[PDB]
Amino acid sequence: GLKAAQKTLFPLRSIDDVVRLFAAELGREEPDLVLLSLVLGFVEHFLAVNRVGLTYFPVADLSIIAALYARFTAQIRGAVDLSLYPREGGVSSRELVKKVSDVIWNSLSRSYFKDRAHIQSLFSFITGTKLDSSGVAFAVVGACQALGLRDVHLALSEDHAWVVFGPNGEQTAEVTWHGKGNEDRRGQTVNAGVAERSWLYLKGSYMRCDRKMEVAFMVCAINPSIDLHTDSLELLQLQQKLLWLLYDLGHLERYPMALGNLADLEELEPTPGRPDPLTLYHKGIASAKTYYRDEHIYPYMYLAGYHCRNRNVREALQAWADTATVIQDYNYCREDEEIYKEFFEVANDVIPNLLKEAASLLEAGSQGSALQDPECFAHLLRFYDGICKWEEGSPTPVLHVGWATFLVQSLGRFEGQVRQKVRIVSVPPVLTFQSEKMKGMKELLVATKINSSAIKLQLTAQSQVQMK
Ligand SMILES: Cc1c(CN2CCC(Nc3ncnc4sc(CC(F)(F)F)cc34)CC2)ccc2c1cc(C#N)n2C[C@H]1CNC(=O)CO1
Repeated sequence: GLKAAQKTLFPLRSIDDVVRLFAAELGREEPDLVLLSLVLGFVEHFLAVNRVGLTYFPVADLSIIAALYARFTAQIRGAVDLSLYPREGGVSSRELVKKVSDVIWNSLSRSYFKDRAHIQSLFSFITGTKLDSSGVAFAVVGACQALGLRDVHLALSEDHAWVVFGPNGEQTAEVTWHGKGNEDRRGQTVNAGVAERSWLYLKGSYMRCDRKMEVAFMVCAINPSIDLHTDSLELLQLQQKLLWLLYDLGHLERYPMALGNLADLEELEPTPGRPDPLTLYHKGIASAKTYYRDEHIYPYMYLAGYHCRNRNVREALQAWADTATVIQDYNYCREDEEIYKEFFEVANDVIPNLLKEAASLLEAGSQGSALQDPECFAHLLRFYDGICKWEEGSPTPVLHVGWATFLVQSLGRFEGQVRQKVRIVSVPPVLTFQSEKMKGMKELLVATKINSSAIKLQLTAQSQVQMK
């Protein structure tokens, strides 16, 4: 509007005042995405970007917020003439969606660092003419809502955002860029990406937001970071309280990564009476299994990271094995590089450092060590099996000799008598391999001294050894 009822809580003088505003908007027919994003971006700017003069909370006065809102709606309504795009049946056209995307995109500063923090909100769009990639998609949806286009909604994968719209909400349209050097397909569907079984489009099991989930997205998008080593306590608490509000209203039910975000916040500072982080990570995994065919990677990564921080080697390895069992049914495609990076870092840095400490503690007499548990060895094997199966039939390889050295080292952290106890069973502690690489590695996995050269040959499918 702003409508009179949206104005009565101002000025916002505290975190709890902001929560009351989110609660009022979430109780409305449609929560005002533009209003809420401006408020979050305002508060984040003066709690994380520029804290000069801060005495408690940056008071958000109505005159300030209303002027920003007016700037946004004047820009959108001046630039998008709806009479040029007749709406058949309350649904938007592809040309109208592309026009709004063009308006947002064409407003952005010509050159700036797209990976900077604090450029996610409409506050950054208005005051700095800067948005990150998914911020552009959110802004398109907010502009569409301001124009009355009730059918345009945010669509989210684990590393990209676009919009759905049109009859039955069945159309998709790219509205922003993805990655760096990748060239944008703004205005096109996501059907080629779904058909190629890339992780980026989740085989079609991506999130189709309603307006309440779009509120949850902007709340996840809060960035409490002040710099490398310092977070805003105020912004952490604000994001935590807003996630619990959404949780209680049922709006995180279909949002796995938001549940993992909330679990991370509870780990940092638990709220009395609320579920433990572990309960929340498992709800996030349950959400992915229930609504998204268990095709999401990050619910298991959230869990693994928690167990990693708590040096629970057994449970971290189980969660990473489960991450690999999801990825194995994808094809590794160009533009999936973010998930390749995460698996690379887990295999080649995080697991080695975890097992190195476990080895030292074993030498110091620890009991019940993961390194003496055959089920833990099986989890390590299943992790590599899913990565090898991922690679099968992909248009580009995954493994190379730079993975082989760490595999050999991690295998060797388990004594031969532990590795011997895993029974590897063929279809048609027990483990079945899906990948041909790990099936051929089976015989090598139980020798007292692991044949490092033969392991490397099998993992990289290297044909030959050195001539001389
Ligand atoms: C937990 C976590 C994170 C945190 N992320 C925060 C942002 C979350 N994203 C989103 N969240 C909510 N909504 C959306 S909507 C959307 C699409 C968009 F809209 F943006 F396009 C994205 C997105 C995804 C999770 C990173 C790496 C993690 C883990 C855990 C592990 C392990 N194990 N790892 C790998 C390790 C490897 N090595 C290391 O040293 C340390 O990390």
